[PDB]
Amino acid sequence: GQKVNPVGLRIGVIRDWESKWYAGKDYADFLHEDLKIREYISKRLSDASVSKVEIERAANRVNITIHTAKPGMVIGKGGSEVEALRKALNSLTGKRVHINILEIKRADLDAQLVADNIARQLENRVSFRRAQKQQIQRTMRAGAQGVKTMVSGRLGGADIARSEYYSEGTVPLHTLRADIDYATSEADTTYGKLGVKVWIYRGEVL
RNA sequence: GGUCCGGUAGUUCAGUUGGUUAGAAUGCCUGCCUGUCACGCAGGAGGUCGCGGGUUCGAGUCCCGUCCGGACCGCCA
RNA sequence: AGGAAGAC
RNA sequence: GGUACCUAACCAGAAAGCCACGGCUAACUACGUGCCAGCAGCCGCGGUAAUACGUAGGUGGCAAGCGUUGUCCGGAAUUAUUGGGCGUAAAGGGCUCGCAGGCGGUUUCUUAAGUCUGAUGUGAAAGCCCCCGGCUCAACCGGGGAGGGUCAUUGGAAACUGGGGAACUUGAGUGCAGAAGAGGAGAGUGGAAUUCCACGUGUAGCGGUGAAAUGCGUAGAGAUGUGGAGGAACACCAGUGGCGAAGGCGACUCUCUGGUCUGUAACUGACGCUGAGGAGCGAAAGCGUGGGGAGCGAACAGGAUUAGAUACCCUGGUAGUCCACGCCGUAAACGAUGAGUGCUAAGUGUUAGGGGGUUUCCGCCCCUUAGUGCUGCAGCUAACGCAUUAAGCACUCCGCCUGGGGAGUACGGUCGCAAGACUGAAACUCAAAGGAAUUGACGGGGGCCCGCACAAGCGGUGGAGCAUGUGGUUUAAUUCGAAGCAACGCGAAGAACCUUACCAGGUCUUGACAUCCUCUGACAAUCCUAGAGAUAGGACGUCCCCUUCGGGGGCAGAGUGACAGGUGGUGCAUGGUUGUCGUCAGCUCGUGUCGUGAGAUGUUGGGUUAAGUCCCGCAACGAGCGCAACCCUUGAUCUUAGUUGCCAGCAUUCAGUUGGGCACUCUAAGGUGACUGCCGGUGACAAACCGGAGGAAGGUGGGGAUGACGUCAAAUCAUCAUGCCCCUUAUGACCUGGGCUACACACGUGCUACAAUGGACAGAACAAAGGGCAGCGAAACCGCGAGGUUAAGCCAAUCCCACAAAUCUGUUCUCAGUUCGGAUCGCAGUCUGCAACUCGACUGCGUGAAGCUGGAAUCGCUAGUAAUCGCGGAUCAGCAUGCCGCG
Repeated sequence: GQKVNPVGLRIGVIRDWESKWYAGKDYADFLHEDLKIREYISKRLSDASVSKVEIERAANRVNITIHTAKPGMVIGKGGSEVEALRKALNSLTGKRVHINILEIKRADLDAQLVADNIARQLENRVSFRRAQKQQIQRTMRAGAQGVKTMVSGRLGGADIARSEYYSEGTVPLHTLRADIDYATSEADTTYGKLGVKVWIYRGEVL
C-alpha cells in the first residue's frame, strides 16, 4: 500500500545495472557466491561507508569496483586494504579477484551515504529532528534539486510508533527520466528499531 | 358430595358433529437480504388424541373405571 | 409538496 | 535564690527531623505491582517499559520543627456604592390607571435643614502606626504624638440640594382651525358558499388514498334546475398598510364613545417622569347557568399500513368552537429588546398632514413633523448583529439574575366551583450545563458531475455429481495464521516418508548449526551384530602444505565453561513489506491580506475536459506531491542487417531438402509518424466543442507498468531485531510410524453435464507464445494401453515437446434417463519413487448413479470485449478443474 521502490522501477530502462555479466547453467551458484562477496564487503566496510559495489566476470576472473568517496581513513598506507582484501577474498571464493576503488566528488548527494549518515546520528543519540534538519542543510549546501526524507518507528515515544517526513525541492516519483537515488537504512537503538528512507532527485536525463 | 362439558404439534385452536388417509396459525431448523440483529422472503417438522376393555367398512370421534381442569347445585325446619 | 420503515 | 549573669579547668564530642518531586508548584532516576494493590486539593495515574502507586538513591521547601484535619478572611469584580449585568449565555413584570415613595425647566431675593470651614469639650488606659531608651537590636517593656466622630455647643461661607416669596415659556395641559383610522359597546341589514328538506330530469356508481378499504347509493345516489330552513365566517378590496397600552381589531348602516396626529401662539405657568403594594383589562383552552348547533372537530368507533400502531392516512362523530351573564388569569402574552427625556453621518420606499417656488390646472423640487420599513458610519458587542424605531453616549425610576440537576417540586399561606394560578426552600448529587462562530462527518436536504452503478442484452452462481478452501463436530494430532466489501482454488508457484511445525513411540545434553583453552595435526568410507534412530565394538580401518627442526596455513575430530537454539506468546512494543478507499482527483506549504481566536483566502465563480486539465474576473502571488506527457508493448514505411528464415524472380527431387538471391512476412537499431497539424460554425477573438482531408489510427490509437497526503491500532514477530517468559540433565534436539487428505453437516470458488445450434465413427484441414544436458527425446519395433526397447538430433530461428481443438464434408441415433451424462465400485495393468493401505497420476474392461437448464436472491461483461475451443509455462521424481501467459 505504498510506492514501488524507485531504483527497482528505474533499472533496465534508464538505470544501468550494478552487474554486467552472464552466467549460463551456473547462474544460481554465481548469485550465491557474489552475494557472499557483497555481504562480506558490507560487513567489513560499513565503517568506510561504501555507496555501491559493482562486479563483472572476466572468464573465471572477477573484477570488483567499490565506491567509497574517500581515500582518507580507508586506504591506510595505500596497499594495506588491497592486500588484506585480495588475499581474504581469494581465501573465501577460491577464484581470481581484482579490486579497484572509486570516489564520489560532491559527496553529499549519494543516497546510501545519506541514509547511513542519518542512521549513524541515531546510534549517536542526537535528536532525530536535528538529524533531519542538519542533513537537509548539508544536502542543500552541497547543492541538489530535491530531497525527501522519512524516518519511521518508535521515535522516543514508547506507546506509539509514527513516521516523520521532511522534504525540500521537487522530487517527482512518476517522471521516468528523473534519476532518483533511493536508500533504506536500519538503526538499532535502546528504544527499538528505526527505518530511514531517503530519496534524492539529483538531476535530469534527456 | 352429586350433575354436565373437555383432556389433540413446544404453545393456542380445527378434525369430537363428518367412524376411512390426522389439520391451521404461532414457535423451531436451514438458506436469502443488511456491516450486524430485527423485520420481511424462500424451503424443511414432529404429532395417532389422559390411561385400560370390547365390538364392528373401521376406534380419534361409542360407552365405561381412574386422574386432571371448567361450570351448576349442595335447599326446608 | 413527489411511499410506512426500528436498534447497535 | 546561691536563679540569670562574671571569672574560670577539659571533650566536636551527648544534640535533626517532616513533607514534596506529572501540571498548578521549586525539585527525577531505576526496581516491584500490572484496572489488582493503591494515590488524589482539581486535572486525573496504574489492563508489563508507571517521572502521578510502594520502595532505593538523589534533589527541592521548611527547620525544633514539619504535614493533614477543622474554622474564618482573601484570590471571588462570584450580591459589584468603591467594583457586574438582562436580544441569543442566568436575568424585562402580559399590559395599563395610579396611592405612598424616589427624582425635577430657567431667572431673581430670602433662611442656612442638607453642604463646607474655624474655636471649645469630649471619643479613658493599654492596643495599630510615627520618633527615642533598656534586658548581650530581638520577643517585650517603657516616654511623647496621630484617631478609630453622620459626637455636643458656638462662629463664619451661600455656589449647589432643600423650605419660602415673586418673575418667564420651551416640559405638560386647554382653546381654535383641520386630518385619518379593521379603536370599543349595542341594535339592524346584505351576498357568495357548506349542510339538511321537498320536487323535476336522470342512470349506476359516488367518495377516498401511495395502492386501498370502511362508508353512502336501484328504498334512485353523485351531477343537475328550482324553492325553503338554520348556523358560522365575511373572498377580490389587502398593501413588510391602518388603529389600539397589551391581548387584539377586517361585509355594510346607524346610536353612543375612547383616544392619536398636524397647524396656531389665544391661554394657565412646572401642573412633570416613574411607580413597590393596590385596582382594571387580558389570545386559546377550561368551568357554572340558559340558548343555539351549518361546517370543523379532542374523546370514541369502524377501515388500512406496520412486527406491534392506543399515531400519521380514510369514513363517521360527542364535548367544544357561536350568543348572553359570571369565573380562572395562563402563552414562544416575542422586538425572546421596561418606561421617560435629550444629543450622535447618510441613502431610499410607504401612511396622515403643514409651508414655499410661473397655477385655483395636472405634476416637479425643497424644508417639515408623527408613525411604519430596508440598507448602511463613528460607536458598542464574545460573535451573530444593533445602528436617529440603538443593543451608541448619558440622567431618573421600576422589575429581575447570581453554576447544572433535585424544581418551578415538597411544605405553608392568599385566591379558585374546579383544573389550577401567585409566593416558593432544602436534604442529596454532578464538574460541568451553556451562547455565538470554525473545521470535518452526516441528512429518508438541495444543485451539477462520474463509474457495468442502474437501465438494454449475453452468459453464469446456487439445483445435480465432482475438485479445492472455511466454520462446526470426533480423534493421538487433525500444525499455524488469516475473518464484510478489503478472509474463505488465501500465505502454499504442488503434504506418500523429509515438507512438518502437530500426536504417539524409542533416543541427546557445549548438541549439526559462531568464537576462545588443550591435543592429533589431515578426516572419513566400505561389511556385520541390533539397524528404524542414536549408539557400542569389530576387517584396511583417526593417512595435507610451508618446514633456519621453533612453529604456523582451518579444515576433520577429541575433553572444558562462557554457550548456541527457539515455525513459542506479544502486529495494540516495532522497522520491513501489502491490500483498501482508488487510477478517486484531490492533499498541503512559503510570503501576504481578513479575523480577538479557532480559522478563511489561494484551492472558490464561468466556460470545456477523464482530471485542481486549460484559460477570464477575483487579496491574492507563487510553489510542492498528485493528473497528463516522457517508459514498455501492439498498430504502416525508409536505410542497414539475410540464417539456423523467405523460394518472389530460376534450374532441380516423394523430404520445394539442394545450386543460387534479399524485394517482401520474419527477427531490430536509427527513425519516419498523429502533435489540435488546415477549413467552416460556435465560443467576446481566449481555452475548448462539433463536422470535414492526405492517413494505420483525430481528438490521451489499444493495453501494461506507474497507486499522492492519509484512513481501517486493517494483515504478517513465519526473513531479520534490544522488550519479558521456560530450557540449556529441555517448549531446545535424533529418527520410525501416524495426522495435516477424518465427516452427521452448512457455505465460498471452480469443473463436468442435463443434449439433436448435438453424441459416435470416417475423411480434409488453419499451425500463436514458452520449455528443454542428473535433460528434451525423433524414426522403427513390441503392446486389446498408460508405456517399454536400442536409441539419430539439439547446449537450440535447425532436433524434440509440436499429432492444436472448436472448423469443413458423409452414415447413424429421432427425443428416450437415451448411442446423453460420466461419478462411484470389482478385476487386470503402465509410470515415478526405498515405499502408492492410510494418501499419486494414468490406461483397458465391466458396472452405470444423480441430473431433463434449476425458487428466494445473486455475479461478470463495452473496437476481439463475453462466451466457447485448445495450447504452453511455473513448484516438482509423479500428481490439475488451481494460478500465470498465448492463440
